[PDB]
Amino acid sequence: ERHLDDAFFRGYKNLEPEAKAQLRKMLDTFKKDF
Amino acid sequence: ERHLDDAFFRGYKNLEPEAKAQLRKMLDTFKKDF
Repeated sequence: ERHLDDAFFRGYKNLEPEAKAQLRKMLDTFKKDF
Repeated sequence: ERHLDDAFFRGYKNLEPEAKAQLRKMLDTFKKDF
């Protein structure tokens, strides 16, 4: 769990800004699906 | 930049595990698109 999550965050921070923005948009889609 | 990213990580950690897995899959899709 924690190691998968911390590696994910490091990978996310290595993405181009436009790709990071798309991951943030996906997160919002999950949050707003209720 | 940093504040958007840190808030994103906190939001990601609050998702259900199955949703977190989908965000990790999206990250891999960006990484493998070269």
